[PDB]
Amino acid sequence: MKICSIALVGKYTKLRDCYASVFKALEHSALAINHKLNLMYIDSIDLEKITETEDPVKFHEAWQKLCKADGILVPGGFGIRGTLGKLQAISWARTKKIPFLGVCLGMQLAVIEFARNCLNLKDADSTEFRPNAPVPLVIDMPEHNPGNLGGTMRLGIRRTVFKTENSILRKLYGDVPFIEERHRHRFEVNPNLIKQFEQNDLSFVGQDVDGDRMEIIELANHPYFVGVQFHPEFSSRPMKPSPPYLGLLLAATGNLNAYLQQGCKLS
Repeated sequence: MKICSIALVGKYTKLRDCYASVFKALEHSALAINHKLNLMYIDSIDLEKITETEDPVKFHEAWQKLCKADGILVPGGFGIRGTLGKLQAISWARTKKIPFLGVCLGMQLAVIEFARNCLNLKDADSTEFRPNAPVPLVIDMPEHNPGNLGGTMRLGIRRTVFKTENSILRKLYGDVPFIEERHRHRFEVNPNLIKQFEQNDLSFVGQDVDGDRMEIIELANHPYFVGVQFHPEFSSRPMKPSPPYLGLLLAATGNLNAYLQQGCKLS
């Protein structure tokens, strides 16, 4: 088979049990388009300047892996650790037009990266690990559901509704007006800052049922640059690969338009 190389920019330099569902979703997608998956694991701190100084061999190893990648994935995340590295990975994929998928934290970092470098909102940040942030672009937004005391994390299966008929993800999900996926997050794009994005290339193409939380992003003028707040891994299966992962492997291999034109068989 032809090989597809995908960089997973995360916490470790090898397969850990926290990425098992993620690996399985990529493999379903790979098999479904008759490619062998070569998943390169990159510890995101290695891509940072600090590592160039203290361990340049690791630094150049990380960047070589990132630069040979046909597709780049920033999955759901742990903490403040290696955030700058992930932003650099995202910057690379954006500017070099490499197929990109950001999941939960990876969507949020993608929003922040676009804000800093394409909207010139230089200090745009998440309040999660700096609550006194000047531009609070990503913020703590609990649900307040019936039968509970106080706010809670957005958890379990939820409906995401498409805001437009011109979304590549909508196509890949089989042209339905909404989807149901699993959530585990409390930080959201700040609604006070959404107006800033309207004349620019990053669009919010999916939202929760109430319309307060932006859940899917897509970058125009790029072959495939996608972020989702939910974890699409958890609904992937061999005969129905998770569309966002399928779209990444399709785009990484140069086969996306062909799949659209054959009628999205695997949706």
